[PDB]
Amino acid sequence: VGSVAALLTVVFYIAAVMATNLYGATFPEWFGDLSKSLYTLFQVMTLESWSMGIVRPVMNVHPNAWVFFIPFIMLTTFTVLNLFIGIIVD
Amino acid sequence: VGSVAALLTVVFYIAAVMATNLYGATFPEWFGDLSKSLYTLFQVMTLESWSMGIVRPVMNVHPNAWVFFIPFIMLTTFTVLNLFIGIIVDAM
Amino acid sequence: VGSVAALLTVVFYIAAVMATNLYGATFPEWFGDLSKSLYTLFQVMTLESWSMGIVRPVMNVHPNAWVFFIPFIMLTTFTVLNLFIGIIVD
Amino acid sequence: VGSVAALLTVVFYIAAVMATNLYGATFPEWFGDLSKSLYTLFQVMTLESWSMGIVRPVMNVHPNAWVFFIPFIMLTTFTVLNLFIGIIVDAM
Ligand code: NA
Ligand code: NA
Repeated sequence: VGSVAALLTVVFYIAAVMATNLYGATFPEWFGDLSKSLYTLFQVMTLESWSMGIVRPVMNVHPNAWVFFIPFIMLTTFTVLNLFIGIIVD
Repeated sequence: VGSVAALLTVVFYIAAVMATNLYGATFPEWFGDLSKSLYTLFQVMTLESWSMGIVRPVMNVHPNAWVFFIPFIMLTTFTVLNLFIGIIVDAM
Repeated sequence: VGSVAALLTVVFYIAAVMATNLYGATFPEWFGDLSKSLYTLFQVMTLESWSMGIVRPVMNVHPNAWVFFIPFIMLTTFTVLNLFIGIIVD
Repeated sequence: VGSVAALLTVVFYIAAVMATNLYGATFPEWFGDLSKSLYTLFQVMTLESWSMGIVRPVMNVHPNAWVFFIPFIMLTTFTVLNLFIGIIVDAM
């Protein structure tokens, strides 16, 4: 549980630095700075408007952006599910 | 299960009083009164339009509002998941 | 599993008859007929746009409509979760 | 776990070929090619905007499209849930 929760903040800082870098100058509202990018990656993590709201407009500028966003989900939405199950078991 | 379900209504009254207070006069549609604030915090709890719909417009007036909304989710969306698992366990 | 799956179709016919009746003439796009009402109650069941999309516009005409929609969710989104767990166990 | 993960990519190729075929010429933005159709079926799989965003506009042209989209969900959103549970079990 402890080793998993730490890995999640590490993955969330590496993606939040990257999302600010790649889609910063192009999408300043959602990917302006690290904090802006953290808040928006979390929105994508809870699945809220992930595709139609953020993931789709970004592809219209950066067509390959799905390589960033789809794997992040297949990871973060698995991790959190595994982490929460770990809490109940322990 | 009983001790958890009661804690959920307590957390939902403390946040519903707070959400009406902080974002009331500024966002009367979603945070006008306790009932309005209860219904909207629940929308945030089920994750439905949470960010793009409510959480984002509120930050454009109250930039720190994320300190209220992100923790509420990391709590209420964990509690309900743990509560529902508790029901199934206390049956088998 | 069998006794639960049958209860779900029964609850989905009683609500689909009711939703067509209450919010029919007022909201014909989403609650016109039984089938229209079934499809829309399912959208509410998967939580997709449930509040901002359907539940909110309906309250602006029928203020108490939340008494119909919130309990339906606390039931159908629990039932399906319990049913799917039952399949994996059996 | 291995036999389930392979079945998921097989179901996702059979639907992605079909979605491109049926709703291609009519909905080129979301169902233009196999890749476009894969990405959009996945959006439907995670439930994100599934109904109000994609499933509803498509029915206004193809009224029976719900026969394609509702079963896909009752399958893919069950499979992934069962697959993820299989991973946790094959670890403890
Ligand atoms: Na969701
Ligand atoms: Na959503």
